Amino acid sequence: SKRHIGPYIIRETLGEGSFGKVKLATHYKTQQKVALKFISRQLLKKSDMHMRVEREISYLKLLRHPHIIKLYDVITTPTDIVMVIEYAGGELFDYIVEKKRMTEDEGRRFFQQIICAIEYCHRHKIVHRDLKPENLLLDDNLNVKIADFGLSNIMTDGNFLKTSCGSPNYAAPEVINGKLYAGPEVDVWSCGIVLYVMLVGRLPFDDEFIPNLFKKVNSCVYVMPDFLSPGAQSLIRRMIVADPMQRITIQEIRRDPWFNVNLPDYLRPMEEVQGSYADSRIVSKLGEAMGFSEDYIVEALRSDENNEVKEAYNLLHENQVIQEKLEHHH
Repeated sequence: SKRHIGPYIIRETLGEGSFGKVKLATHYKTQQKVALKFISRQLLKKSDMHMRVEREISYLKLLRHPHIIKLYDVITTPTDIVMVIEYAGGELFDYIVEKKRMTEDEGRRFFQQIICAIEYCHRHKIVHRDLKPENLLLDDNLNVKIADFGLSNIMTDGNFLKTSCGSPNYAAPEVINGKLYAGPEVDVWSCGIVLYVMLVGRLPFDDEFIPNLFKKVNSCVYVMPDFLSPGAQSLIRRMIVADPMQRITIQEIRRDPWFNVNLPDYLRPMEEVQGSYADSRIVSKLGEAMGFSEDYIVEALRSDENNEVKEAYNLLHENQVIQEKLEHHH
């Protein structure tokens, strides 16, 4: 290229994603690192599908949660559409095994970040729900950043060929007898697994004597290390339940006493009003990113109910309130 793209001057290519290179760049005046994901317009056309992408991304344009990697912008060049993705150099599991076994105040800190992240999805019907070690990133403040941008282990390892369960590059489509892989209760199962791993250091379902030997997944998990508190066991026991239907939901996880201990304010539950979709501060913004038009937006927001717009309003509003609780606070 020209070495530049928008405010971002290229700096190094970190790995290769199917549709193009993933490059590291820094805002030209600010120095802010950022990850530039390249999508070839050529290759887009070739696959008889560009519409689902073009929109899947203008959609992401408006998710701004503290524990989900942000899409700051989409920049189209004559040859590529490049997604400007938030930068994060660490991987949660790497930290797990270095710390080996964490304290409860630590496991819980991380766990709250993850549970709140996927609740924000479930609530805005997003599918940013792939939760494998590669998707669980960490920034310099040890904050979890869930990443589902088909980035493999590029930002952590440089390894763009890492793949795991649930992906076509990993295994055949039929292996996953699940179109229900989009069930909210799958995210609770995975989250239960991560919690155990963070708190215990090893994985569950292990033969009790032989080290790292997978045994079986019983209907539920009875015995766990005694160093795990009763609050921690009870919660895990309620997440790693075989039958999806007997599994706890994130609504309940969020009312749980254990889970709530030390919950940072910007993460507290919000049982929102709603009303007045009459804020021009966000009305103007609903344009810039979602695209669309003012009056169209202004119109949509008089209706006597839920378009895709009387909720992208509420999404931008939720993002605002939790950005205020983050900074106008200690």
